[PDB]
Amino acid sequence: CPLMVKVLDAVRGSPAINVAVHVFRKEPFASGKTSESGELHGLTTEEEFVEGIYKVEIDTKSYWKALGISPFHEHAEVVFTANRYTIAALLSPYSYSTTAVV
Amino acid sequence: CPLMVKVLDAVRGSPAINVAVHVFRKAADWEPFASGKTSESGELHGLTTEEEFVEGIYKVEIDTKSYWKALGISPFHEHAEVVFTANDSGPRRYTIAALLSPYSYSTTAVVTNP
Amino acid sequence: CPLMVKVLDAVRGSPAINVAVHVFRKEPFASGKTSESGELHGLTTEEEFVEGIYKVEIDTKSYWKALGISPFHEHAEVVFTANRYTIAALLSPYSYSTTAVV
Amino acid sequence: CPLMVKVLDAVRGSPAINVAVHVFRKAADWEPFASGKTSESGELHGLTTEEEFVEGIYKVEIDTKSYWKALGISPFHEHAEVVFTANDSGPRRYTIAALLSPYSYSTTAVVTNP
Ligand SMILES: Cc1n[nH]c(C)c1-c1cccc2cccnc12
Ligand SMILES: Cc1n[nH]c(C)c1-c1cccc2cccnc12
Ligand SMILES: [Ca+2]
Ligand SMILES: [Ca+2]
Ligand SMILES: [Ca+2]
Ligand SMILES: [Ca+2]
Ligand SMILES: [Ca+2]
Ligand SMILES: [Ca+2]
Repeated sequence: CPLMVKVLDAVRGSPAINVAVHVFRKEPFASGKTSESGELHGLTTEEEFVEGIYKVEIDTKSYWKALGISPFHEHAEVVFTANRYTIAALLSPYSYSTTAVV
Repeated sequence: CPLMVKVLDAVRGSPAINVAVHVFRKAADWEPFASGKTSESGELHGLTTEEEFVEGIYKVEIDTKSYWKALGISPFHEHAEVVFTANDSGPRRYTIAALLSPYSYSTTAVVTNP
Repeated sequence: CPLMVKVLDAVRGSPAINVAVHVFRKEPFASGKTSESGELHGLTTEEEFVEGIYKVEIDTKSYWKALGISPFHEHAEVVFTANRYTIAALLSPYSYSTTAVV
Repeated sequence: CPLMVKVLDAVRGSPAINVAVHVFRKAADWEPFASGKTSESGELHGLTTEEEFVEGIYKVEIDTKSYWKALGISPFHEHAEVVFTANDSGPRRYTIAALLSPYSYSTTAVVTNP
């Protein structure tokens, strides 16, 4: 619904599957794992998702480790003010980029 | 210098000048560690020293919100926040590079064995 | 079908709508404009899209100009060997990133 | 130096060392212009001179394919290819920064008025 996360792997050129994503609000707010498409839907509802400051934390360290690759970061963490959001994240072992589509 | 940060601005085509950078450390058991502002080349040298930079989990937070607001631009992110374990197999030098846009950032690390 | 392009704007946090995308093969091969979602489907067919070397050129200069913003690049150009492809591009006035999902 | 290129490797956490960079120029009417390889810091200074770097449309191509293949990694892109108009309102200095991964790259420009 109102909040979606999508994660891609820049080394293998694939979606990042079964990655843990935790969302906090300024406080745990929503969480899940990415699908076979790298996407995570169903995180929250329009009633629950009010304006405020949110942190999306993607567990990139566990992802790389599962592949046998040593990663730099503990996570990709993404902190923004909410005022239809997709958080996109593009992962490499020593880098990440992230954007918001609103 | 064991921890350097370099920040560029994708909207202006320039270094990101005078952007605040805060570093925190999480101990084996989330403490302020060091902070500074980027120079006219967008670089921040002198945050810390070999003697102070111990093993741990470090968070580097770049104050993107203040930077964009001071330029008259609408920032999405509160800050850009790079979290990594440092020095776990021995002392290393770390450069944290960040490229900023109002609704996106990218960051990478360069790690060298002194 | 086999080739899709998606374009996002990192300054406004929106899809990049009505952007011209030209695809070449090593020679014009396919082209179109992005939709309201920043997406361009229907570029080619599975019969047409053989293994080879392709260039996706996104007309980022015309996009920024339409918004009243002076851009650095003439285009975002993306050259790869084909051997289900999404080319994703994330645009700012002086920067772009691009990835492939295969 | 009016045209500098800096390249980092997102897989290894290092500069991208000894990567070939070719520059071409399109005239008012797609000519080789200059070329070099990145240093041990991932930087390429000395591509050109004030006197040679005229107005025009320039293409900087970074040979990502050779670089990844030499490291035993599967590259998607043939090369990373930055195309821009230069010097149109007067001489400027340009830094082209690129961050490489096997299936992705990002690039930005820093533009300064000497
Ligand atoms: C976040 C990001 N960085 N560089 C690029 C390219 C992207 C990107 C662009 C377009 C669609 C996407 C979907 C998921 C993940 N990332 C993306
Ligand atoms: C972190 C990052 N994302 N996309 C690119 C391009 C860079 C980059 C590459 C090379 C040198 C740099 C120096 C400072 C900041 N960023 C960079
Ligand atoms: Ca909940
Ligand atoms: Ca200063
Ligand atoms: Ca240790
Ligand atoms: Ca065709
Ligand atoms: Ca050298
Ligand atoms: Ca002119």
